[PDB]
Amino acid sequence: TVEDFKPSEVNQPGKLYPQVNSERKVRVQISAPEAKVVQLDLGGVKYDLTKDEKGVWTGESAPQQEGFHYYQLNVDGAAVPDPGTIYFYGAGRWGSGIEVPAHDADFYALKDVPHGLLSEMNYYSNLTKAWRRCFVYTPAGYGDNKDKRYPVLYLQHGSFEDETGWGRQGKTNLILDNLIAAGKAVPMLVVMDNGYATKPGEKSPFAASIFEEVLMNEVIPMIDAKFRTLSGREDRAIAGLSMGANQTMHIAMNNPGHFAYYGGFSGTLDATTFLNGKFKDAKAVNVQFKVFFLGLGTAEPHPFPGVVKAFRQMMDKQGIKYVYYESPDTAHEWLTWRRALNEFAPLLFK
Amino acid sequence: TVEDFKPSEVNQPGKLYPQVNSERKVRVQISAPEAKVVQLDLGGVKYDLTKDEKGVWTGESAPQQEGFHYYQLNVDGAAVPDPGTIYFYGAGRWGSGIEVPAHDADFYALKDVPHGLLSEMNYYSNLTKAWRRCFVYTPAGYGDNKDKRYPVLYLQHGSFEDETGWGRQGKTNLILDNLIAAGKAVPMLVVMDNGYATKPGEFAASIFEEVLMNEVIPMIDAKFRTLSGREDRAIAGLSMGANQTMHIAMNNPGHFAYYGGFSGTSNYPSTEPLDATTFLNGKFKDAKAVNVQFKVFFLGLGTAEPHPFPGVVKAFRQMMDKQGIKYVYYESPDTAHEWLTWRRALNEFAPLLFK
Ligand SMILES: [Cl-]
Repeated sequence: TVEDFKPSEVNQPGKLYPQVNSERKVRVQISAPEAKVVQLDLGGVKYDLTKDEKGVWTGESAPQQEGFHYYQLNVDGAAVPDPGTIYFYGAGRWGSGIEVPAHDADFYALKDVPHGLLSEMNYYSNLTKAWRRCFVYTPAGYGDNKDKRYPVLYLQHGSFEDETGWGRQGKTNLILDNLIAAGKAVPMLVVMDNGYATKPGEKSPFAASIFEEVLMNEVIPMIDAKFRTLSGREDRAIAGLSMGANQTMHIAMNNPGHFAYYGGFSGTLDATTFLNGKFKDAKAVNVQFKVFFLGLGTAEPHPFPGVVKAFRQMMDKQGIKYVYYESPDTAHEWLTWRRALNEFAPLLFK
Repeated sequence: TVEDFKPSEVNQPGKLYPQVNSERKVRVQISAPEAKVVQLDLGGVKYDLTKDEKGVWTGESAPQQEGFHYYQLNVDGAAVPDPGTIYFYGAGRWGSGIEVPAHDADFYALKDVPHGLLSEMNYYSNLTKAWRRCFVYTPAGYGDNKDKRYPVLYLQHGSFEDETGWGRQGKTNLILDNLIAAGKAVPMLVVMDNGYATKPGEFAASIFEEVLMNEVIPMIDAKFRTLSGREDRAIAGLSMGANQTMHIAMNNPGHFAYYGGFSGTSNYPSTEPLDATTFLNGKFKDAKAVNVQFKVFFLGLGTAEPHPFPGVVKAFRQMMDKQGIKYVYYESPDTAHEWLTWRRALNEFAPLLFK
């Protein structure tokens, strides 16, 4: 392995490991002097670490794709976070992640530009009878012209993630900070809620979702009431990744009077029956949407490329306009969706 | 042991352990089929868990004091977070914490009241030549009242913590939400920064005072609708932060009219008598001037804090009493040098500000 390893940007303050080298290999290190086996569990592959005389374990992965990857350590059967990194919510857990620098990483860099606030908002939902929480990005100049109003993008995570995903893993505030400062995107709010919403009684993962109801009756009215927003349909966009792409498509198509932009990133056909035949009327769709956007990673596994393919095929045959973007050499992971957002946001509200 | 155990409120979604019973015992569980020894390190005590036939380890602590406690697991030598909990920054790491329900926990509860925003703010410091981050609480009515302006509390964490502490394990936004809604505290901003600040390229000397006075406060007063007079600005901290903010307050009497010291004063770690003439550059020499400077001077302490914190505060208080300098004193019953003590101190301190 090439020895130009450096601490990742995900490291806890003062922690030297994990590290990444120019081969995009990840090196982890942990002290466990009584352990029999210690492993790095990354990219669906287990790597055995090697123990030195002092009982310190060190090892490296094979080369990783650029960007962000969840991982964990295995210590004699214990699946645990790496004490070396900050933690992220995904795969149904708070756990470790590693950042492997990308060639285009500058578009989500922390730059010397005006930075918008990222705000936590707690609210009670009468529909779910539970406490909820969303995060809201306001652009840097939001506090300048106090008569000015802004459009809003509602941006949703995937399965087994939560409302913190887009803001942390997804670097949404930095992407928009940069796009806005560069004059590529209109100043906008971004609202990130939790796509899990069920009726009071139900805890089952196959229970019916009422996220559409929550977004339309509790979230959006609250945002438009509490922030200086433009609340017309041409001022409101919706998008999501994976499960969230499907959710937000459903919401957009069911509420044509309230969204004029849709973005489906790596979502998971007879236009007469599909989605209650909402794609039947090709003219109605093209009229609703100023922007209908589809995103995919070139390295995504089955079934995501197939899903997007069949969808485009239906679109093409129906004469429904859409924009399509492919993230090179990324899979069903966060860099794909960082890039999708970076390509999608500049199309909005123009 | 009373089998009263229920999932803690710090558990990750869908995780059954850790759990707490009515004895305030903490039960943890983790699967480690090949492990030889798994331990719970909590309250300064290591408890050996027991392994069952499915490779799963379970064990429980002694009764804990009420409130929030940092902890970790040990797995065959590896000091690791508990996969069962969300994580907190403290003790120099992101790691586990347990919440043992307090009898008065209602005051930091998530209640059906108007809720203010907690905002992340990133900024570059030319004094430290580094990127920094603070968190800002704005009151629930901040947006509704576009012409209204608000006073500001600057609130600092302890050693080996950071700008997220007061907001997360400190529950600052909920405490203020509740106090403000209850009409007990004036609607205010709370600004939570990182007490660590050093010169570029530098146990190094702190320049946090310079960063706070010359970069943060001007930034906040420039970006938010604040009242920016000394009588509209308060400062306070816990442990190390109590020390730092005392230094800052006494050096900058023309910018602060309120100080709060939670489990810490600047004579730390000494428990010996103070000389007002020389202590802290004689800033407490003129008792009359100090009494005029401060509308509120607040000291907090847990009744179960370890040596030397009680002795440190006692010596400071005796200095104060002798000088005839007034102060408010609050004791948190049955808590030590930990976050519930400081939650309670904020709850008592905040209602005294800007009145
Ligand atoms: Cl962080």
